[PDB]
Amino acid sequence: IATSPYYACNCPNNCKHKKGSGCKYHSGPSDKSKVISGKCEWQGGQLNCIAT
Repeated sequence: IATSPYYACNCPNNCKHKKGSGCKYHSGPSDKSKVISGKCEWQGGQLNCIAT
């Protein structure tokens, strides 16, 4: 599963994804975590994946 929402959408770490681009990320301990769908959105300068 994709890493944190911040890094997945972040440009310096992932410029592939831009605002409006779909994205996913796991939010839980160990493998027990589950991939959460979402969309990349700017938080005033940084790209973060916002799970809908």
